[PDB]
Amino acid sequence: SVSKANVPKIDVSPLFGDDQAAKMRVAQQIDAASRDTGFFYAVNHGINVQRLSQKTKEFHMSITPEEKWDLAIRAYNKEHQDQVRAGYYLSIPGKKAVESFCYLNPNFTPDHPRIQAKTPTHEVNVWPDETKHPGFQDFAEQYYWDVFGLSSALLKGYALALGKEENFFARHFKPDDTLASVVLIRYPYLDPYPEAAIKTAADGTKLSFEWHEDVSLITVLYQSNVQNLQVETAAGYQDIEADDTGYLINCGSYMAHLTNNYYKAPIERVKWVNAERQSLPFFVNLGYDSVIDPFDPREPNGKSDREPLSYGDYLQNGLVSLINKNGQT
Ligand SMILES: CC(C)[C@@H](NC(=O)[C@H](CS)NC(=O)CCC[C@H](N)C(=O)O)C(=O)O
Ligand SMILES: [Fe+3]
Repeated sequence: SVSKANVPKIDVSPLFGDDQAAKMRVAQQIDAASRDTGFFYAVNHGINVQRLSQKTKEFHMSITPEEKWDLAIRAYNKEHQDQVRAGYYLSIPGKKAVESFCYLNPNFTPDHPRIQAKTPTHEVNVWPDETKHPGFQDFAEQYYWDVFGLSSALLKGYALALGKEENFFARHFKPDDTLASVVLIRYPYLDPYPEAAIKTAADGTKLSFEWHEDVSLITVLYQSNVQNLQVETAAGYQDIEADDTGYLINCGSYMAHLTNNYYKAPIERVKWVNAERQSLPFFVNLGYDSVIDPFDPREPNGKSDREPLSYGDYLQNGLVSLINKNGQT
């Protein structure tokens, strides 16, 4: 038997406004979900997710094997040593079904001082030819800023939920330095579906991606309408319902660190489903040198002995460890 996770739908629209009491009522709902299963759906978010899905499908379904090699990250193309994060993540027919395209802050250009300094985790995005993919780069860059704006509002809700002023997290989430990423993931329908691309969990469930905590402050995720995600609870994994009209939100392990685990990073995994679908996360990452002072809302004085952790170090280590543990995607 597999039970179903409680995933409340939260109208986040007050977080864009100036009704402070309405924002507190949003924050209470975020607090409740964050202390329960860890997930909620953000509704009335203001983003056109139909267009996001349409433009993403047009890209996934028209890009050619030649273009994938040309955009491939270093794990698939030794010529591209500077591409550890941004670029194309190839499928391997017969072995690996998933493929994806990841891009970073569009403000990371050769002029940017973090690029000049060669700081880890900063890279200049790579893009297909405009004539072969008309409008794609423009769509993808505008989406980055659209979901950045939603994420900033959500971070105001999380700050208020934890008893802080609304800019406690958002003040570190800035267009000039954010390490946030978008990933456009295609999970294909395949007939036959190669068993080599299916993992078996300890509890017997067939999986496409194994258990993990997210490497993020929060994760802001759109998926098409195919149920696949599960969250771990003490009584076992529970199914998270799909909703292709909203964004599924959860905290990452940076949030758990800084709240002394008061808002835990939920453990999630991806069930194997033989269905064509999209998984489009935005990982809300701060700047390379961002440090939030840990606290513990459970204590009257909010005191935590946890050491402040620089976001860049957290991200570099977390992305490597996730590849080591759950495979190169
Ligand atoms: C569960 C979804 C969010 C999605 N999983 C994922 O995106 C998984 C687990 S959160 N995330 C990752 O592998 C980290 C990608 C980091 C990215 N290349 C970057 O440089 O910033 C999936 O559908 O598999
Ligand atoms: Fe995850």
